[PDB]
Amino acid sequence: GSSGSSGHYIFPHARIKITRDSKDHTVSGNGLGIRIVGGKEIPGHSGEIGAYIAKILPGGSAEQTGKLMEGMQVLEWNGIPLTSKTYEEVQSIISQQSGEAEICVRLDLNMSGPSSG
Repeated sequence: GSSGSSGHYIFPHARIKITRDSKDHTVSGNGLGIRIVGGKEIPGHSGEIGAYIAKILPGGSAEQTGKLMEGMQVLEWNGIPLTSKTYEEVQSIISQQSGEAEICVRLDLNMSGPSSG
């Protein structure tokens, strides 16, 4: 419980959902091919931390959508905000959903981190 009548933001964001795929090519159990790192300063914000999509798997659930892109600032995930949190905390928030999930990222925004692997 938080929003009711219309839940839009003042800034341009892209609210896309991620559906879970039943079997494909794995034998462990992951929380969608979506990775986001928290406790990272935002480019522009007044010395504030947030969460951004570290990277995206090769043709995963996140990439499946097409919208979601690497180096994108995630405003909120599954409703739960990641801003003003920590990598771990965030992760936990993310790594905790058996099935489709909802992500709230910003449109006009690019972090671009030194992510090799």
